[PDB]
This record gives sequence, C-alpha cells and structure tokens, in this order.
Amino acid sequence: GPVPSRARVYTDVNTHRPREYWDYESHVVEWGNQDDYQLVRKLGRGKYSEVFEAINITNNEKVVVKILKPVKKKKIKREIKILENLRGGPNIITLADIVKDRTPALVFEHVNNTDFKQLYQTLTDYDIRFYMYEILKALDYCHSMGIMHRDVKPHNVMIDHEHRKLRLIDWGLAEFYHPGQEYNVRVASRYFKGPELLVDYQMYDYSLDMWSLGCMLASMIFRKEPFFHGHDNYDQLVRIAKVLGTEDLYDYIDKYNIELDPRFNDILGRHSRKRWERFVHSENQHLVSPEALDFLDKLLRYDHQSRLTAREAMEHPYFYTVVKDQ
Ligand SMILES: O=C(O)c1ccc2c(c1)nc(NCc1ccccc1)c1ncncc12
Repeated sequence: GPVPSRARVYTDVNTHRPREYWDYESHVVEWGNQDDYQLVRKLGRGKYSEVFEAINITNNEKVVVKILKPVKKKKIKREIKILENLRGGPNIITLADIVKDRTPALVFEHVNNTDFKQLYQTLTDYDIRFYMYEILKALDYCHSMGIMHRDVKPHNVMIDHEHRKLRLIDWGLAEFYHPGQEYNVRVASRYFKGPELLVDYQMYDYSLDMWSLGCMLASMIFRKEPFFHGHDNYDQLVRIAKVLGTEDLYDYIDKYNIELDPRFNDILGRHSRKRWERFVHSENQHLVSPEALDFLDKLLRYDHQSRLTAREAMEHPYFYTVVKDQ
C-alpha cells in the first residue's frame, strides 16, 4: 500500500482545538430572514451555486447572495463552519448572514472585482508580487487555522485594483486538515490540480494549495492562462511531466509507493526537466526575473513535502520590495 504522509507545518492544529471547531456535521445552522435582502442582478453562475448582487433593506448596505444549488447538507455545514472559523482573517471573504427561501443562501460582503481576463494583461511586475503576497497571507492564515482551500485559482481570487484589496473566495471545496486522513482527489480545477491528485495519493495536505498558487504565478509571469493545459486528468500530468521532467515524477511514485494507473504507463514516457527560460519571450520578459523563477521552482514540485510553505514563500527574496513598503 502507499506510504503515509503528514504536513510539515500546522500538523496537529485541529487536534488541539475543541471537537466542535472541525466536527462540522454537528454544527447547528441558524437561518436569518431572507426578506432582509432584495436581489439586484446576477453576477455569476456555476455548477453548485449562483451569485447575485443584493441590497440589504435594513441598512441599505450592498451585499452578495450566493444561492446554493442542491448539495449534501454535510458540505453546506462544512462551507459555513470554515467561513465562520476564518472570518476576520487576512484577505478572507466575510460571511455576513445565512438565509433561505426552501433553498439555502450565503450572504457575503460586496467586493469590486476587475475582470481577471482584462486585469492579468495589465499587471506590472510589482503588482504580481504584491497580490501574490496578499494571497499568501490568506493561505498561511487558513493553513494555520487547520484548513485547506483545495480550489485556488484566478476565479477565486477577487482583486479590487483601485483599492489594492484582495479577497480569497469560495470555500465550498475547503476541508480541515487531520494527520492520517485520506481525502477525495476529485477536487480543484483541472489546470490547478496537484500531482498528488493526478496520481491518486489521498493523504495530501495544505501543500496542495501551494502547487495551485504555483500554477497561478506561472500563468501571470509567463502570460499563459492556463500554464499546464491538459485535455483531461491523465494528460494534465503529461503536460506537467513535459516541464518538470519524468525522472522526478517516478521518484515521487517510488518514495510514496504509489500504485500508478496502468493508463499512465503508456502515455507518460520519458521527458527531461526543462529550464524556465523556454517560456520567456518579448511579451512576458518584463515580469520574469531570477527571483521569480527561483520562487516558482520551489512551489512547483511533485513531492508535496518539498514545496514551500506559505510563510516560507512570504520570506522569499521575490517579496523583499513588498515587505519593505509595508
Ligand atoms: O462563493 C463565494 O465565497 C463568493 C463570495 C463573494 C463573492 C462571490 C463568491 N462571487 C462574486 N461574484 C461572482 C464572480 C466572481 C469572480 C469572477 C466572476 C464572477 C462576488 N462579487 C462581489 N462581491 C463578492 C462576491
């Protein structure tokens, strides 16, 4: 069978807290009055929810209402408990209320958001460093509170550029870390899936988010959204293998004694690890620096234990200018 793994950091945080902190199944939910909010317009549609701009007729505060489509009550309780636990934390979206009418809905703070299609073509080298630092604050915080996001991607990072403000949203896939627990690998968007997910290693941890952040950084500095552009879950790993090389991939398999799908045996093949200069061009030259490449390299690793933590990431030279300015 596979070899066990544990997080390098924040390993036993949830064990040291009261049961009710993480035992979300036993969370009783108190439904506020749905008549307090009037829906203005639809902001977005997804698989599991719809999102609307709304007004709160009590205090005329602008608000966002996320009407949940049918999901197991367990996962609603989970998203709510995580949001309440993380409420007040740096760059974490604030859950304001919970209502229904008998479909459940989550009420959130309103945030102005620049279209990340229109925005990621206009970011300076500094802006990327800045917002990356802001994301790391959120990731380090939730990791320290014993929580994996498991869906870090451009969509779930809302940026108010005018106010240099950033919020990490959509904690519907987030889970509590527990040492020894085997998790569902069918999580995250395909382009941001860590190798642990793609090879079906279930005993993963916070470090999963750091891989996803690496995919985000890669796309930003190299101007390729997405960076690893797989046609399916199998091909996704091939795209990675064509960059990170296959030597390290198989060492990862051997180390953790992972039972690799026989399908992969055919299509992975033998690929060398590529230098990052390959993805540098005239257009993306101004965003790429020796620091950025060092930082990115230490994020994007097969072995999840060998990736940077969020706090380690924050101490990297990449962010020296940003740290000084605050
Ligand atoms: O699920 C959540 O945790 C959550 C929390 C807050 C918001 C949200 C989702 N979605 C918003 N808008 C839809 C959207 C967001 C980004 C790109 C495209 C569409 C939104 N808008 C303004 N203020 C807040 C939010």
